[PDB]
Amino acid sequence: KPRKVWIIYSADHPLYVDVVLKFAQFLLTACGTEVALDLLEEQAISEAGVMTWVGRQKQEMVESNSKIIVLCSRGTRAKWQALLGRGAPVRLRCDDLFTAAMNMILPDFKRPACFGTYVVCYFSEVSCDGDVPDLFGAAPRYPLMDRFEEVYFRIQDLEDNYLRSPGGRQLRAALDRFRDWQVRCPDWFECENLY
Repeated sequence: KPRKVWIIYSADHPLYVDVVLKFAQFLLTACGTEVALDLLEEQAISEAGVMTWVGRQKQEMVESNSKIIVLCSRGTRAKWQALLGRGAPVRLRCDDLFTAAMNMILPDFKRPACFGTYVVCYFSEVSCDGDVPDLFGAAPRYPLMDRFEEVYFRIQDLEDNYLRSPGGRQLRAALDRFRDWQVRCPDWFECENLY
């Protein structure tokens, strides 16, 4: 049985969604890791609840000793602030499973035994440390891809080089493309936010 993983993220813009999908594919084609990703299960999410689906993903990871990757970004920051009632609610065009997933995993962060399940990341090219919700507090943060090595170790239970691995250049092209856009359109996030 290959390593399985659940990716949690905020769908901030079609370009960042593509970054996320390319990462998922990199994990599969470069690391032989199976990924639970909401993009890939729209039907299941449709029929079962969104809460039912999120609850089902977490359950499968924890009981199989598999990791939950938290991908942090501009949207995870804003959605967390909203959850805290210290920022307006967010209504993103691409949406909200990140908020649902945050509700689901929340209690785990008063449980030290549960921290090793979570792998807290953000892509340094398009996102920043300040994007990580303080819910994760003292959990290690991995700037990707600078520190993907460490994330790999955790996914594998152990103890720009990825560009030559299958799917690495595609992920990097996706990163570059979103980055250039944030430069071209600095208010990209605010444009994604409806009402």
